[PDB]
This record gives sequence, structure tokens and C-alpha cells, in this order.
Amino acid sequence: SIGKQRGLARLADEDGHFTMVALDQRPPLLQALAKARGIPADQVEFADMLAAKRLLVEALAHDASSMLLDPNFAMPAAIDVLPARTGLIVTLEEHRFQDTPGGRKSRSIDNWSVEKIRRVGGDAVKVLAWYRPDASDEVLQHQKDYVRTIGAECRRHDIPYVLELLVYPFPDESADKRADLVIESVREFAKPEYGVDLYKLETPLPAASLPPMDDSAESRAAAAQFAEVGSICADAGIPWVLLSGGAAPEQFERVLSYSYAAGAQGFLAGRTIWLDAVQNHFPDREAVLTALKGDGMKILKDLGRLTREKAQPWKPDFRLEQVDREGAFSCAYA
Amino acid sequence: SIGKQRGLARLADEDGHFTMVALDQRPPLLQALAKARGIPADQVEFADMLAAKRLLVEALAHDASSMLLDPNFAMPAAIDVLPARTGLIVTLEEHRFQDTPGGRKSRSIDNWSVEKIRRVGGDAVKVLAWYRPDASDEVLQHQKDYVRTIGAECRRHDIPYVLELLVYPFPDADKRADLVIESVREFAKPEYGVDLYKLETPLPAASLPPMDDSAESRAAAAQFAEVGSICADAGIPWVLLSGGAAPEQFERVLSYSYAAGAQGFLAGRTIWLDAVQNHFPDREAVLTALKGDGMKILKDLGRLTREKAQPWKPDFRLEQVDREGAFSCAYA
Amino acid sequence: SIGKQRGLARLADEDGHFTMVALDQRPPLLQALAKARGIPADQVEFADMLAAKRLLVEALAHDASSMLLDPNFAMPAAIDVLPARTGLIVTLEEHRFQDTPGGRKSRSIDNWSVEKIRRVGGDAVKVLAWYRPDASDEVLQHQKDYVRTIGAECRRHDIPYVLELLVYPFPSADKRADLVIESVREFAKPEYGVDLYKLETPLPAASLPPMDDSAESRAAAAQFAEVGSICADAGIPWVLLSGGAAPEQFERVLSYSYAAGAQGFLAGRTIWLDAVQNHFPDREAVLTALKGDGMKILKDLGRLTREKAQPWKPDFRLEQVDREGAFSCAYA
Repeated sequence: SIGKQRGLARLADEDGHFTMVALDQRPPLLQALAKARGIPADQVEFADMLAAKRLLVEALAHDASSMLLDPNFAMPAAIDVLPARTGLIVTLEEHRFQDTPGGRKSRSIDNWSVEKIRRVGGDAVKVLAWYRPDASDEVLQHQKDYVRTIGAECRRHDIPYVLELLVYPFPDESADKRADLVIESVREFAKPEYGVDLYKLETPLPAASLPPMDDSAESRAAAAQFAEVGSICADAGIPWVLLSGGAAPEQFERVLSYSYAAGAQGFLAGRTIWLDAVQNHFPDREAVLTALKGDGMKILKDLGRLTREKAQPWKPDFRLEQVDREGAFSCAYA
Repeated sequence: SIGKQRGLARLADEDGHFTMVALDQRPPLLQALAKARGIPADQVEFADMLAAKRLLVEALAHDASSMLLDPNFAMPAAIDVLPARTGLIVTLEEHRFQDTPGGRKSRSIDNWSVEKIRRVGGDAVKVLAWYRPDASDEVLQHQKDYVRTIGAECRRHDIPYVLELLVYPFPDADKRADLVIESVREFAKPEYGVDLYKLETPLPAASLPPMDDSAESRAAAAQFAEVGSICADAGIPWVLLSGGAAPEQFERVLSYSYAAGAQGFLAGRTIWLDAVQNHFPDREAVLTALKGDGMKILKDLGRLTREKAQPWKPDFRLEQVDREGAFSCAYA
Repeated sequence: SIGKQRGLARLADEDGHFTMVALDQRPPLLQALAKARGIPADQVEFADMLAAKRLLVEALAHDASSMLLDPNFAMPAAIDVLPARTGLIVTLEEHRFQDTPGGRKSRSIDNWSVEKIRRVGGDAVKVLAWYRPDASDEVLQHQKDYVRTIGAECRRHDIPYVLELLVYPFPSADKRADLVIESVREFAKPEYGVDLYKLETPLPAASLPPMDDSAESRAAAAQFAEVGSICADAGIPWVLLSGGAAPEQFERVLSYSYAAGAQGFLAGRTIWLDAVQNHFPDREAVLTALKGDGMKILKDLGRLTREKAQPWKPDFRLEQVDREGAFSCAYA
């Protein structure tokens, strides 16, 4: 359990805040580069995927406590430009899930593993599990076994397990119906058997629907859904960060205000920072950097300000067993 | 070898310098605590070893790019107070070496390994190998094989291989320079997989003349140039161990070494020995003595390092990837 | 503070629950009697109002820890049939409020006062204040001043101050919840001297979903918990007005309220309206209708309170006395 705490510490900043940037995007980045070139998604070159990810790391690493890269694209594109003090979270789930009529089934990226993420000097493993509690028993069971098996792998190599949960529509409704799917998904994977060390959660209520954060009845009703998530994570002892979901900067700031009031320890900013910077200017390197250092970095710095002011600091718990003899530590760390 | 490059970058500061602090002392700390407690070394409680290492890590952490910790004492004592952005080098060699008439033999700490250092979130593995080129053939084959197997273990777990080399007397200045340099040359061979060297000065610190345009200085600088040249050809950055010299002496040693290509230092016992021995267990008295001497020395070595040391740079020479999946297949 | 504590204890049962019954209805009972007699309300004889109040006190005094009586109708009508052990809360507000465009303005019943309620043997004083936070500054200034002046009367006579708050329309469920909750927050301030709160549901009774683990339930419970929080911080127990909601709906409002900390209820019109309206003045037929409906409702409400409501406990928190005479000197 030492490597898990030391790992999480390398994902948080100096003051214990998770101000993380995500760039493991496989389909969302392919559609962003296809728009920027006018060509269909299936015509985007591999070299373009590497150039876009290399640009996001150089431009955004120095203001991210930690970054999420995928093995096939972001790693060979930008590992040499990822600063040593920036934390490295590595994606393990494969973007090509199975869209069965009973639900979505997940699997790891081929020829990539928790063992390799640990070997390459990674600080954490990230798995995204598509989940909805009302899925078929076959889908629910497959997702559970996959999440639990990666948990066992992360416990074996003592490395933080970052689990991202996302709801989705079945092939071919309400804000309260959606909060029940989100919240119960969090409740399920907070169980000790899954070995989750950090959560990457979506908002249980739509960002657009959120009212201003004041002592009003409407705001109090919304805050109750966040309070429920905060309590599930606090009882399991798992910190939670919030994924942007492509909501507007104004909206994602409001999601973070309700989340931070409920206990959330940070964010994971994806498309919300760089989607427009890439789409509107690729392949012009200097034009992409002007939007990333300008407007995109503004969003990042503003979110870090709200995080520093309102997010409760994450603190490690090295609840080490009492060693009172020379040699007992080496024997106990097995 | 992305892990080796990334792990080496985690041992250096943002400028590329290695300003390391060694806190893996096992017998020297026990001796310092026997004198602090006024008792025999075999009577010092394990709690005092943890207490000493915990205040040592807390006090020195902010003036070190990386710290060297031993597993049995420094790790349970201070893993929670070692900053997240301070590099963590874990010691692997056993302090109890075998003192044979033909030379010293080395081994790993029992129930500890490269895999465990990689598991725990270590940034690099450290092995000190006692070496003399004139030791018996049995001792030479034992020392060479031990260095080589840890090299294979580190290549297997893609973790940087830090190797410390030290000469010693057999059980009873140019000769010592020959022992040092020929030891550096041997373990610079590719079979050993060394990523960073921790070396003692090839010429005695006290005998070193001022760094001027004189013949005496050129003769001295030539030994450092030979060490520098061996390491540059092998692609191994080298840092120097303080070795017990006075502050002005080690500064001069660093000045000759940095001119030869050295990329940093390793500050050992001398930073804190007097502070611990004179004031333990009074925590504040130790911290106060530390600030007035040892911590000042470390700041001076850091300003000297960023002034004269040539920066180290991560050389990622990865085979260019052309398709999705090629990276995952290649990293095998 | 002793009298307020003893007075509150006498409004609750020996378990600590407020199973209160409201019998201070003036125009609602007049309308019920006009419908029973088949005559206009302005033709209803004063003796019918007394016969109705007297009927209701004898009937409901069995299942009520305390009763709310009005001075001009209930007091002459049924003080002799109100059991000594049933607490007596006496109404002070005039039913004829001033219906201004900027909001409703309240006043005390003419020739009735807090001094008289204390004198006659009353356990508590009750004031209903029509309140909206968005009413005109003049109406707000009038209501705040009236509530505060009765709170001062109650501190002077050391008698409990029961304040009932009600929203009204000028001449969305979240918009009503803001009017209700912010009204509770204003009169919970220490300057008002409120001892017990009689509150309406912040969210409509019909709208309330089942008390399960759904998001729909947590959102509804949040409004109840804000009311429960404002009242626990001020040290004011809160009960709930039935407000004409159907029995199943009131039991649901009570489950949400009791989870937030409510200590009881006040049952109004619902209990007896149809019974009196349909059978008055046939005394027996009224009691027979009451037994099959209203009395059954009250038994269920009392049972639900015994199981789910938190018991109110008296906190005398008296300053310690060390001498004979100190208590008499300190109570002034």
C-alpha cells in the first residue's frame, strides 16, 4: 500500500489538489482532426494523432499536476516532453467497447497491461468502465469482473487504480433518472473488492441544468445529489475528481463548485481545454499553440484557482504497520 | 528504456543537475546514536534509527533533487515525509559485506529486490560494490557477477541502475587513482547496464591543488578527465560522493569533477553526523545545528552545481512508431 | 427560562412528542356550521360555535398531548371539558388580518393578551403570522415588529411562544420552498424569542415521492433538512400543520419532517370538517362520523410520531445556585 499512496501524491500538486489534464482521447481526437482537415475520420494519419498529442503535452503539462496519456498514441508522441515532476497516469481500457443490446462491455488495450504501466515509470493506471445499473446481468457481470480484475492487478503491482465511470444510452431520460444511474454506479464500484484508489466521475445532474450556487431551494436540491456522491467516496476513503464531459467552461466551473462543496478533490479536464484549439487551427503548429497558451490555458488556470480556493486538500494516509526490527519492513512488503 | 530515462529525470532537478542526499547509512547512524544516547551500539533501539532518519528526511528534503533511502530503516521511518517530487533511490546492497583476505564480497539485502523497489514506487535502484582491480580472481568474479545480475534485474524492470563504486584496504595517491579509474572503466561496459555512477574522487581531496593554469592542476585534472571520458563514451552521467572531506575540500573535488563532465553530487554523513551525535534525541536541537552547518553546505553545493556542472538531459531514442498498437507491442 | 421549559413540557406527552390538535378555527368552523344548518354564515348563531367547539374538545382530548383553543369561542365553550393533563395553547392572533396589496398585516385579538393567557392558566401563547419574504418593506416591517413584540410579552411572562408561519398569495415548488424556508430562517433569530415552531410543508404534500434511496427523494429531503437544521441551531422544536392534505399525504410529509428532526404535528380541519358539516347539530351522529374517520387518523398520526419522531427533551440549563435566597433573587 506504499506505492499507492506515493503514486496518488504524484498525481496531486504541492497543496494536495488534483488539477489533471486528459489526453488519452482516441475517437474524440480523431473526429477533432477530421474536422480540422475536412477528411473523414478513417483518413486521419497516425502522424497527425501524434502531433496533436505532442502539442497538448508541451503546452499544458507545466500547469497540470498530472496527465492522462494512452499507450499507443500519446506515449510515443510525448513521453520525452512530459516533465519529470508532472504525474503520469496511463490508460488501460480499449476505446473499442462492445455495444451489445444489453449494454457496453469493456476490455484492456491489446499488448498493454498494469505490469507495463508500472515498468515504464507510470504513477497510476486508468480504466474507464461504461456502466449503468439497469444493464443486462451478462453486461453488469462482465463490467464488474473486468473492474475487479484490474483492481487485483493494481494491488499486485502496488499502483494507484483510477476508475472512471460513465453512463451511456442503450442501442436504438430524466435528470433524476440519470442521477440514479450515476450515483448507484459510484455506490457499486466504491466496494472494497474493486480496489479503486481514485475516482473520475461525471456530474450526476446535467451541467446546463445546474442553478447558481446560493442558499436557494433549487440549489439545495441539486447539491443533495453531489452530497450523496461525496459521502459514498468519503466512507470508502476514495478521493474523487471530476471529468469535464465537454461542458462549457462556465458550466464545468459550476459542476466543480457543487462537487468541491461535497468533498471532491479536483478535476480531470479533457476536451473542455483544447478541443477548439485543435479543431480550429490544426495542422498549423503555431496557431494551435496560440489558442492552447491563450484561451485553453486560461480555462486550466481558472479551474486551478477554483480548485485551490474551494477543493479540500487530499492528504496521504501511510497507515503503516509497526515495524520494530531491522528486516521486518522488507519481509512485510511482499 | 523509457522507464530508465524517465526515472533518471526524476533523480535530477528541473535544470538537469543531480543534487542528491544519501540517507541509507546503517552502521554509521547506529554509531552516532550510540554516542548520542551514551550506550553501546548493540543497545540502540530501532525506534531511534527511525526517529533519526525521519527528522533527517524532513530537514533535507527541500534541498535535494533525490534522496537515497535504505529499505529497513529509512523507508518505514520517512516514506510519508519524503516529498512526492523528490526522487526516491532505494538501496539494494547489504551493509554487512563479506571481508575475505582476497577482497570484499557483496550481496543484496535479505527479502528486498529490484522488483520490490519498482513495486513500491522507487525511481532508481542503488548498489554499492566494493571494488579493487587487484583483488583475487574469486572476489573479482563474485563482484562482477553481482553487479551484472542487478543490471539484468534493472533492465527487466526498466528502472535506472545507480552504481556506487568504492576502493578499500585488504584485511591486514597514483596507486589509488589507478584502483578508482580501472574500477570505473570495468563497470562502464555495456553488460552491466549502469545508468548513473556514484563515484569517489580518484585523487585524495586534501592533496588537490587550487584549480589554476599550473602544471600541478593539469596533472590533477587529467585523472578527472579520464573518469569523465570513460562515462561520456558509455553514456553514463556521474555524481560524486562527499567521502568524508571538509566542505572546502569537497567543493574543490566537485570543481575538478564538474570541469570533467560530472553532473552532480551525493551528500553523505558529514552534512548531519555532528548534529545527530551532539543533540539526539532533542529534535529541535538537531534541526537547529543542521541549519547552521549541514544545510548551509548543501545550499553551497547546489549553487556550485548550477554554476559549473554540465546539465544532464534525457535521451529518449525510441524507435519511431508508425501505427496504432506498435508502441504496446514494442514495449515488451 | 423555567416557565417556558415547563410550559413546553406540558404541550408534549410523557414520551416527548407533540401530538397537538387545533380547535381555534373561527371562519372555517362558521362555514362548516352554515353548511350543516343550510343557512348563510352571517346567520350562524354564536351558540352553534360553542356547541361545535365543546363537541370537538370532548371528542379529541383523548388523542392529543395539547390543544390549541381560541379565546372568544373555544375558551367559554369548552374550558370545563378540557382535561387538566392536556396542555392548553391559547390563540392570540386575530383571524381578520389586514389584506393589503403589499402583503398581509397581523394583530392580536382585541381585549385578549399574553398577560391574560398566563393568568387564565394557559401553557403556551400561539401567534400565526402571515409571511412571505418578498412582501413589501412596510408589510415585512409590520410582521417582524408584531412577532418580536409578542416574543417580548412571552419573555416577560416566561411562557412558551408558539409561532406558526404561513405563506399566502398576493391580492413552482422550489419558489414556494424559498418563501417557506426563508420565513423559518427569519423568525428563528434570537430577537423574536420563539420557543416552538408550527410550520407548513416546504414542498407540496401531493408532490412528495416515497421515502426511498432515489435522487427524487434526496432532493425533496434536502428542503426538510434545511428547515430541520435552522430549527436545531436556534434550539426551536418544530411541528407540522396538516394544512388540509389527505391523510396518506400528511403521513408522508411527516415521514420527511421527522427524518429532518421534527418533534410532532398540529392537526386541523381535516379531522372533523365533514363530520360537523354533515351531522351538526345531532351530537351523536357527529361523534359516530368522527370515530370512523378523524379519530382513526389521529391515532395513526400519534403512532407514527411514537415510532419515527425524535423526542423533545427539556433543557433547563439553570445557573447553579449556592445559597438560600439566590433562586428567588435570580428569578426576576
